[PDB]
Amino acid sequence: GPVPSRARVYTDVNTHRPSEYWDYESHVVEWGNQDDYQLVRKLGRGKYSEVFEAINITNNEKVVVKILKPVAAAKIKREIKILENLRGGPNIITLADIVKDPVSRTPALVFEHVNNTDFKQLYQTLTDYDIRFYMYEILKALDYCHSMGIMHRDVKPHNVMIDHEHRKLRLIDWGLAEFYHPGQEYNVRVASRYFKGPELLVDYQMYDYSLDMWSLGCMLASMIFRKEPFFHGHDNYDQLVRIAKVLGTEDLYDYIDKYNIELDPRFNDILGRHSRKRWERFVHSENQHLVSPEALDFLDKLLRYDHQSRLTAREAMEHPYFYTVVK
Ligand SMILES: CO/N=C1/NC(=O)C(Cc2ccc3ncccc3c2)=[SH]1
Repeated sequence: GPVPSRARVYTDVNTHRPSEYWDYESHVVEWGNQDDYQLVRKLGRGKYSEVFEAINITNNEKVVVKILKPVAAAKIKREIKILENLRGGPNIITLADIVKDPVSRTPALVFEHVNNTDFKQLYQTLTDYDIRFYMYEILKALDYCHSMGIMHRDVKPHNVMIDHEHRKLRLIDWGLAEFYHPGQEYNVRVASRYFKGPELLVDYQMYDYSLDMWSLGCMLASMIFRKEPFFHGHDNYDQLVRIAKVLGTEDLYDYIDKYNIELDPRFNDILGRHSRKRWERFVHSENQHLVSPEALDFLDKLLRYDHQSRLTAREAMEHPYFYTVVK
């Protein structure tokens, strides 16, 4: 069957920790007071939660209240434990409180409010310097969570709140996040279609932090080439075909060979044969200002089929693409 794989960094971070750190099921929640928060307006709804803008009446500060639905069940404890483990980390959303919602009867997470500018309006209007600056800020969050033994598993533009006026960024929505344990097989039904790594698309379960680096690569490609999204699949199968039209089929078949993966036979009639395209094929008069040799070299090292071959978050922070960003 498939050959096993391990992360090449932060491999055994959880194994050395007391079970209290990663055994989220045994965690005991410290409940705050629901009366401290007044709901102001509904912001949105996910498949597992409802999100509201609210006011913390004990300091008149704006907050966000995420009311979890029952569908989460046992997974609610995992999100709370991850948020508490990561609290204070660079560019990680701050969990301010956990209260019991009176109406729902399920847990409500209270977060610091970020005055965000919508990604459809924003991440496609940034200058070359701002793409580099915000990417560097997202990498600080990813290196922190990976160093803490956690994979986000849902990196995408909707999950990055940016206050552009204040040049501040937060990585949010830790509801799919998981603790990395070497040798563990994980669910491949994570991340959003356009940001799913090839390991998810070929049903390889022993993935790691490097999944977040593929998703980050997809975001970078969309910003530098001004294409939303970069890999525009119609479903999870066509998603892999879209990737193969760019990266080629030979390196895809080499990846499947290396990990001894059984590729779903439905790919035999749709993948075709493709060669890797040079990154300059995606450059045009509208996006040429955002493209440099350093941006293309960086993107090339994130968008690799072999998850073990992608840059780690710390290696990405060392890349020349970021030499122009004030540190
Ligand atoms: C389906 O989105 N579920 C979420 N998960 C989070 O962690 C959120 C956190 C968050 C944190 C700060 C915000 N600030 C303003 C608007 C939305 C904000 C959202 S929303």
